Amino acid sequence: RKLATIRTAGEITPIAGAEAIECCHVDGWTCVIKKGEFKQGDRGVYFEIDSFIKEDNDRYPMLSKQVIDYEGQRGTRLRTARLRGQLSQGLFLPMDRFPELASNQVGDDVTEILGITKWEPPISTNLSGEILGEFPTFISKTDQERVQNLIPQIEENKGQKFEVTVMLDGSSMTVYRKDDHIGVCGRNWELRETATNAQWHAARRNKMIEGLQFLNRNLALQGEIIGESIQGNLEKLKGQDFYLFDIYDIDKAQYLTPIERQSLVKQLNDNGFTVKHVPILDDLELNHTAEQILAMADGPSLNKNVKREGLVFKRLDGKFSFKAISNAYLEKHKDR
Ligand SMILES: Nc1ncnc2c1ncn2[C@@H]1O[C@H](COP(=O)(O)O)[C@@H](O)[C@H]1O
Ligand SMILES: [Mn+2]
Repeated sequence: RKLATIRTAGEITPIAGAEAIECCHVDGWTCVIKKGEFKQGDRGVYFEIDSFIKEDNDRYPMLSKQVIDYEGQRGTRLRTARLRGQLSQGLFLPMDRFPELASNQVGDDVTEILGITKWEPPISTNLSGEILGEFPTFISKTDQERVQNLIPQIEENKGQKFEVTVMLDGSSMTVYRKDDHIGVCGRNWELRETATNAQWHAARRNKMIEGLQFLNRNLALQGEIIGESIQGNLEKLKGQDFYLFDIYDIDKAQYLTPIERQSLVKQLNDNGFTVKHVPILDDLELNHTAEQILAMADGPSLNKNVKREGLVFKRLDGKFSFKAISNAYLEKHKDR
């Protein structure tokens, strides 16, 4: 959701050597615009990277040349770009190119009204199993808002403390117990156990079904399956494996705090259910701009010889979380 939102032109700074364009700051994003398209304070529809914008030469002539066939529809995937050393992310169009939003307000999500959908990398061949049912409605999914979209929330949380973990580039995976049922899920579906299903294999490998059966509580262990043939196997692992990053308390419909999650992992491991965790870095006391957070995102991954996709920050009360994706990672890996 909110691929296209009405946002406010922030600081507008010139681009040396290029006089037809200039650099516009939209929340935490930097977005290249045609010169004089906006002034600071102007409103416009901002389209985030990963938006897919169906072909339309009169509304989106600036995307005419990057049109591709994507799930049977012709349009443009909005990706990170660096053109003359200037980072550029997203599309920012003045409001008067959208006469049907004339009465909308700043901050409105105009995604459906504009027909924007989301581009996604092809999901891994062996992570597409047999579906057993919907993703359980009593378990939260694992979406993380971007630090770029959280400027006022980054300031209100000044002084709060955050668990910092490495963001692993795999697939979201959930293993849960609710009363007399234990299932294994992908990002969007609960799956059937088969000999080839990867999620089920990684859950049997670390005995985490037996772990939830030992703990006797309604919990969802949420983590990332990574490894061979999963999103290009950044970490160069052999085989595939699950790395926990969250535990959802189903009965209380809230996530466990980081210390609760580490205590629960401790008791699992200690009882012979060794479930690995995404790498944990130093707790961070928040006193930063989004630019500063974004600058932290680059670094070593689980495999400390590769550059990580980014970092995830989870407040110590478990009630506020976000991710910061490394823009170097986005400029190196075009399928992200
Ligand atoms: N350390 C982490 N904490 C939270 N989520 C993570 C972590 N590492 C990887 N992820 C994945 O990153 C996703 C965040 O959104 P996305 O940018 O759509 O991949 C989550 O849904 C998880 O699948
Ligand atoms: Mn991901």
